[PDB]
Amino acid sequence: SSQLIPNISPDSFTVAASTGMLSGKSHEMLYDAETGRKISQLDWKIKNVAILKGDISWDPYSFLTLNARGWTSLASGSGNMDDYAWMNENQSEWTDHSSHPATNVNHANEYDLNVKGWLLQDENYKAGITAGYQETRFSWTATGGSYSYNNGAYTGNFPKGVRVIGYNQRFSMPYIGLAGQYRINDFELNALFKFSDWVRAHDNDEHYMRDLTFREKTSGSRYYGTVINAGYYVTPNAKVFAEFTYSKYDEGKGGTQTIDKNSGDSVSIGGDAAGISNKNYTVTAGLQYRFGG
Repeated sequence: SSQLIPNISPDSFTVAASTGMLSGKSHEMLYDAETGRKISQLDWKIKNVAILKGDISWDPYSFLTLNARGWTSLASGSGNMDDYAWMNENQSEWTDHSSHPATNVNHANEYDLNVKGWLLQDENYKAGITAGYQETRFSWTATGGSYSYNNGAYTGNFPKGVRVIGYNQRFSMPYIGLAGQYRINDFELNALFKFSDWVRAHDNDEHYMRDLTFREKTSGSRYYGTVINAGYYVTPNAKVFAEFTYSKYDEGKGGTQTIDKNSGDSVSIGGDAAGISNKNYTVTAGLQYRFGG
């Protein structure tokens, strides 16, 4: 018993990089605006895609840390997609449902510009607030799969590997939050709780078999998330850590634009005929190095 303490100083620059698993689930909604009734819902799962996060952290002052983090899809990954439509106004049970297990998660990425304000600090604890800006992007392509239309009056399979629906989402937002830190010998744990009432969501939908594109753009959606990690200082300058991330983007609502691909001609439809939501977690492991010159 006689351990190894982190070697931190003011004006430090820190760099950390981790890698692991990205998972989550998005929704693509179509409503009747007048009645708020759901005429469609697309469910784009995400199944362990391999990611790579990276952290960069100048703490100019001891009570102040600037931060630029982000992660990216390492390559096309494993997804899924299900497509429901409630076509009979007089029926709770949806009438249409296609399924596309062969859904590719083309790519995924996020960046996060964050500042941390420490209001209280001693040698093992820290508490403060954070403010920042995030943007997050997802891309899928559902291919093949099967379908039932008209409550199964036309069951069947799609052509293996043919582009069916393409879909991408973007969630941009300013955020604020509470931050805590706990050290002790060669251990450091970081918890963070984040929130926003000012999410801006966009999505794009190509139905290639209908030759139609769709534009959904949302403002004022709500969001909440957490970042927690635990690490050990293997040296005074190096911390091996594991890290969990969660992000919930609440359904924002707005209008839909429809472009007819083979005419160009476009048509816009009215408020809350569309929804855009998502749900994240990342499990990630790596190493942090602190320089501080």
